[PDB]
Amino acid sequence: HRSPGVFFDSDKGKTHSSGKVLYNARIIPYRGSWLDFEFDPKDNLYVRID
DNA sequence: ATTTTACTAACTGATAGCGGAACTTTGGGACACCCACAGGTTACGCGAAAATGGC
Repeated sequence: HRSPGVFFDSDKGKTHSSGKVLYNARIIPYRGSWLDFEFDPKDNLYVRID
């Protein structure tokens, strides 16, 4: 399985019309909710809980 | 004279009905005081079409 912790990933420039490689960080625990920090194609940082 | 058969009456079993008591079944009640919930979740991805938002 995927180890608990924090993982930094990217969409590899395959979501938005241009390249604009979008970066995200996911905190995944053993038990509990998930935390997501993502960049939008406007260079703003957004948070998602679960 | 004897043997086979048709007729009849009695026995017996099935069955519908009833009695009645036990058994299952339904509805009501309980007066210290108690006063807003979960409840797991998700590492999908893609294309369309439908609903929102921007000025």
